[PDB]
Amino acid sequence: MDFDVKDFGAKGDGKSDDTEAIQAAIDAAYEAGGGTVRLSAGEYRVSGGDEASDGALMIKSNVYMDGAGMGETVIKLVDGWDQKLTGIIRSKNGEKTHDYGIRDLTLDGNQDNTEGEVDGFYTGYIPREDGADYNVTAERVEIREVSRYGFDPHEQTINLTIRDSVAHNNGKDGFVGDFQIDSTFENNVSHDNGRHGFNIVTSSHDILLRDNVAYGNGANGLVVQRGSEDIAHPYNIQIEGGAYHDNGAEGVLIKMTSNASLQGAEIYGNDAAGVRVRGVDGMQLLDNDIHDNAQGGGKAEIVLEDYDDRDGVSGNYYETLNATVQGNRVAGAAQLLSSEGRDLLDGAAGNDLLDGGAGRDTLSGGGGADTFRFADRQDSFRNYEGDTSRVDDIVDFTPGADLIDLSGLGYSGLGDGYNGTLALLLNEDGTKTYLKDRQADAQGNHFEIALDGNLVDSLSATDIAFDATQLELLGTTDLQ
Ligand SMILES: O=C(O)[C@H]1O[C@@H](O[C@H]2[C@H](O)[C@H](O)[C@H](O[C@H]3[C@H](O)[C@H](O)[C@H](O[C@H]4[C@H](O)[C@H](O)[C@H](O[C@H]5[C@H](O)[C@H](O)[C@H](O)O[C@@H]5C(=O)O)O[C@@H]4C(=O)O)O[C@@H]3C(=O)O)O[C@@H]2C(=O)O)[C@@H](O)[C@@H](O)[C@@H]1O
Ligand SMILES: [Ca+2]
Ligand SMILES: [Ca+2]
Ligand SMILES: [Ca+2]
Ligand SMILES: [Ca+2]
Ligand SMILES: [Ca+2]
Ligand SMILES: [Ca+2]
Repeated sequence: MDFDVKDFGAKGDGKSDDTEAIQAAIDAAYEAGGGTVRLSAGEYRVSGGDEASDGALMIKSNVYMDGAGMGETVIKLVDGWDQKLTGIIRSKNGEKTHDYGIRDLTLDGNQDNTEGEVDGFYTGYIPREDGADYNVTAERVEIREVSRYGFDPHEQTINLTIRDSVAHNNGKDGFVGDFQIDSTFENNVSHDNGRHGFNIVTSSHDILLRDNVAYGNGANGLVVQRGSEDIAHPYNIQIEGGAYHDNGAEGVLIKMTSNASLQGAEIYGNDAAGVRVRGVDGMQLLDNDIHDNAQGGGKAEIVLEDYDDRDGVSGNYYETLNATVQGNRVAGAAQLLSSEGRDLLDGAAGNDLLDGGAGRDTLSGGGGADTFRFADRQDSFRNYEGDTSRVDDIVDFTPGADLIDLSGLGYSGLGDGYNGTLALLLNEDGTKTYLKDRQADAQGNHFEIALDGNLVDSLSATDIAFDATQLELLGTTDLQ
């Protein structure tokens, strides 16, 4: 049943400290085995406790707080508070709080008239220990003017849902998902925050980020990252729809993550690249609308690169691996670099740079003048048995516009395929054109590239850069 706050002494007048009265309703709801704590319209002032871990209000299992709506019910920290406050509404440290939530209310951190790191909504059990909160809901909720973190569900929370909510004008990050498991952020807006719109961090996995919007933030619109410590990377991160635009850094940044997906998003107006991918094992970048990024300088709308943490906390080198980039509309250059394993990399209207590294890769440039780089003779080859797998294929090579970059391979030019030349051949059925080194190396391998289509007559020497000098003259991108 319902427990109205005013029936416990809450005023909601903007002056009286209602922390005890509102906490009384929570305790009554928790003691009743569960219930809804209801707040009619008004601004309810609230103060913290002795320590930061006390937060301000402590929500408990099976207790739900329902206000009169965003802007109508406002829970605001008192003027003059000067202590770190981890969660204006929070669950208890060391307790597995479950089946609780908050709806239709505004949390105001009052950073203008307070000092100290303030977080709005804090969940979780115990940092670096096993155990979790679970079944946590936030619906139609505004968190604003907190000095550090607006929505800050923390380690660990399972089945957190935040939908139709807003975080804005917060000191650091509007949304932080810190070791969230099996959780959903849907149809949220995070804007004009000090650093990040959304920040998924600290081993979070199986996260859906659907139709979220982030703009005007001082840093990334959305960042998915390991964080500063040598712990398990996040994985299984599905970013669907929404829009990440006009942010002070990349629109979407993903680093040291496994099996990430970014699909159907509108990404524009950011100061850095629209999408940046740094050492990600399994990356899908499909059907996005990416334009007018790198407003603060920069040469690329999309950046795929490694993450070298050898001098960092983990001491490891993290390659970007198992990448699929298809169907994107990109009004600018895409830098699509991957490594060992099969990669499918499609460029777009821009002058793109493509390199699948080791393994059998399928590359396509799309519109514009694109450079297909082959950095190592073992990145595309046919073996002693003639096994045509491990040979790359370029779908749409356009003679006179695109470029094959062999500048590091040490071949002199086109020829009969021996003595450092490459032979230009056509397969029997007329469907594929091969660049082949007929000279086997010590392991029986032949460097070889397949070009879909018949290009033995249209492809000329100026379409291939065989050394650094030729790459300087013929390079179609400024990304090298
Ligand atoms: O990696 C990056 O790139 C980012 O790193 C960011 O630094 C993060 C850290 O990595 C963590 O995420 C950190 O999480 C904090 C969290 O913000 C809270 O401060 C929390 O505080 C709890 C204490 O750790 C402690 O467990 C405490 O237990 C109490 C208990 O409640 C009770 O009172 C009992 O009687 O006594 C114990 C006690 O030991 O005192 O409860 C606290 C609580 O609030 O629940 O601790 C975690 C933590 O990991 O320590 O937050 C920082 C951060 O600043 O965000 C950051 O640098 C960012 O810029 C980077 O991007
Ligand atoms: Ca808890
Ligand atoms: Ca202040
Ligand atoms: Ca590859
Ligand atoms: Ca292109
Ligand atoms: Ca092209
Ligand atoms: Ca390859």
